[PDB]
Amino acid sequence: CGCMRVTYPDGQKPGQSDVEKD
Repeated sequence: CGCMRVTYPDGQKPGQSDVEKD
């Protein structure tokens, strides 16, 4: 939550998207 989007180490690096809520 908050106006951020850190993400998890989804494998490592799917384009430098990753999954998270906030």
